[PDB]
Amino acid sequence: KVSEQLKCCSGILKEMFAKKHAAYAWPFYKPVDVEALGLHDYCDIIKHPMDMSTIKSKLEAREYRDAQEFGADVRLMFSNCYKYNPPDHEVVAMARKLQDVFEMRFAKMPD
Repeated sequence: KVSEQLKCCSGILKEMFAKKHAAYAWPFYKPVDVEALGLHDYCDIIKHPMDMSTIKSKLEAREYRDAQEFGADVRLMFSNCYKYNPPDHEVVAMARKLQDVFEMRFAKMPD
């Protein structure tokens, strides 16, 4: 039940990682590299970084009590992107495309 919803979450994150979505999902695969040129202020702006690899690790370590906790982290990931980046930045458009995939699957999780 919660077990079933957590399995659904794993499939969702699996699809997010799939070749199908790779053209827009790739910036979200790994933590933001705060040592990269231009990101020297990232941690000043973003208090709680999150990325898909970290989410994968947390699912695998059974650190989400339920699908709502999983969803919170996925949304945190997107919101950090919307907060930090200029609203016309290509990465914001990419985030939206990936979020469309997530929201549609997450909505259709049986309950």
